[PDB]
Amino acid sequence: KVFGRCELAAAMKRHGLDNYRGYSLGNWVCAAKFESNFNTQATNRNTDGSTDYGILQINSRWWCNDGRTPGSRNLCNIPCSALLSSDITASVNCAKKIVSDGNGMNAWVAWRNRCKGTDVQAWIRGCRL
Repeated sequence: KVFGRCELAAAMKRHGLDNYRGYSLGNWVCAAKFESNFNTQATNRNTDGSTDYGILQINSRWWCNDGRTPGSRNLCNIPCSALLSSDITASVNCAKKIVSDGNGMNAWVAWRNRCKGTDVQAWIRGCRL
């Protein structure tokens, strides 16, 4: 599913991401934009042989099982394919664990390099929230 911007903002808010660990909703929407272009089906291989999955490009090195990332953990206890669903529940629940783990949203390279320190509120401007 390719979410609309406000559509995703509303789903993220419903699942409890607005100000989760102090990150305003626009941070999450911005992160999704530059990680996946709001496409739940996005997948991207990493050089280390892990793969990033879904709207927030969650990495199989630590967070989900894809059966082809040796030595990896599955800290969200899910198949990586669950992160590709039109229903973002699994992605959001896993993202909550990730962002709680000490480095916050710096976990997400696209957030650090494209969202952090910018006017992230622009990503929810106009949305009925």
